[PDB]
Amino acid sequence: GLYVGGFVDVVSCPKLEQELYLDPDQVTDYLPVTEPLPITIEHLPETEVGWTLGLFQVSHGIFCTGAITSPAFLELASRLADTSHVARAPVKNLPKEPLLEILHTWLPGLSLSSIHPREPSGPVFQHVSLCALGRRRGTVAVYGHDAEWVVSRFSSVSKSERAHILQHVSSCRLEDLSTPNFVSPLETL
Amino acid sequence: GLYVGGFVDVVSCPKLEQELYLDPDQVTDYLPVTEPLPITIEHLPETEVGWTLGLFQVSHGIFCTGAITSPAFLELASRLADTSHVARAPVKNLPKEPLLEILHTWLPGLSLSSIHPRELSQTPSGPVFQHVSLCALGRRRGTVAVYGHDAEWVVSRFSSVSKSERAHILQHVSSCRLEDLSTPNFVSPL
Ligand SMILES: O=C(O)c1ccc(NC(=O)c2cccc(CC3CCCCC3)n2)c(Cc2ccccc2)c1
Ligand SMILES: O=C(O)c1ccc(NC(=O)c2cccc(CC3CCCCC3)n2)c(Cc2ccccc2)c1
Ligand SMILES: O=C(O)c1ccc(NC(=O)c2cccc(CC3CCCCC3)n2)c(Cc2ccccc2)c1
Repeated sequence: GLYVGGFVDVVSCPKLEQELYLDPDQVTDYLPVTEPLPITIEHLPETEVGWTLGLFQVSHGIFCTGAITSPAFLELASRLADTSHVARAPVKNLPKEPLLEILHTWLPGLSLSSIHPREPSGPVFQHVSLCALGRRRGTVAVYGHDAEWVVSRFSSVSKSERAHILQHVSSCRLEDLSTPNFVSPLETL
Repeated sequence: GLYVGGFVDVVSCPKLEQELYLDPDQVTDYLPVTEPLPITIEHLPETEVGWTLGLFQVSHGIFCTGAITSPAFLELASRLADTSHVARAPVKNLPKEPLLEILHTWLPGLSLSSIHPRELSQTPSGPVFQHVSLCALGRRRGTVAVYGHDAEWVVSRFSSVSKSERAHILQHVSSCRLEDLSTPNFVSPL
């Protein structure tokens, strides 16, 4: 599996309107989230590729760490990263070993799905999506083979927030995570 | 009104464990096919977006011309060509006719589904071919599909197709009225 990490934008789905982007301080009463959330592609359930490990209140927002564990997703992503002229076209410029950069390129964002502000049961949070159709602010998704390397790609996480996050991630045995229910996005039509 | 044209790869059990790419000489004797076969995406039934209008043996391979007719698909692809940064990212900037370019880029492969060579050396019982798929992945032999509003323009993009073969192919293409064909089964996710 892979690790993913980054700040998230917090998004709710209205009836009528398309997308509502919350201020993260609107949901910080509900952090830390240590219960695993499904990680999906672009809010398509049926595309679970893994599981969050922790979301934490850090400096200006909400930092997520996750594991990407779906073998069908990983195999499909690797095939595309290696062989698809189209997946490869927008990257200047590719190592070989291109998977981590192809993921970062096409799934650059993390969206934390939350119930609307107006609410008071149900969980607050539903899933985290790797997002391509989202905003170019608020979130940058970094994919890597260990969590230390991932958390290293960020400048605004303090020494103690970093230690806190890694300690927590070190306690998660990946093989204890349940199978994600994944089908290709194209199979959902 | 979209035409698609290209050389195909021929595949049996596509995207399944028993998948095998066939040399085009192996199915030579079952061409031409002018009956329409469904055109789907990535061998997914329920993604029919049009109908083939001929599969021909030519000098340099098996040439397929098709019509993309699904109004849901065409309307969705056109909208996305005009509005989706994702759809546009891997295409040259500011193309005229973004639909054509987006298709030509994202669905470059034409894959002709075949029965297994097992059944081919002993006179097949039923249809040798099932469908043609527009493919994102797995083009080998197998040129980049051209999409256009005009069938002559489409075929004439391949200099590997001679003038005579072009006439032969187009003879059956304009021989088809695009609207006596059934509506393909594609439904828009949007
Ligand atoms: O079901 C299939 O056979 C199939 C084949 C190709 C593609 N993608 C493409 O042709 C394609 C081309 C360029 C860029 C991308 C998206 C990313 C590339 C690989 C890392 C994860 C997503 N997909 C997809 C969609 C898809 C698969 C995986 C993640 C998201 C979407 C599905
Ligand atoms: O709403 C959804 O759940 C969804 C999921 C996946 C994809 N595409 C893909 O994963 C994908 C991957 C490789 C190639 C394509 C073909 C698309 C054709 C039209 C412009 C965009 C490229 N789609 C699409 C776009 C789409 C799919 C099929 C026909 C039209 C539009 C929609
Ligand atoms: O509602 C819209 O305005 C809109 C804009 C763009 C796209 N996708 C595309 O333009 C598009 C083009 C090619 C391939 C894909 C699928 C991949 C999804 C995730 C990685 C990158 C591409 N989508 C979609 C379809 C969609 C696809 C996937 C998940 C949800 C919705 C809808």
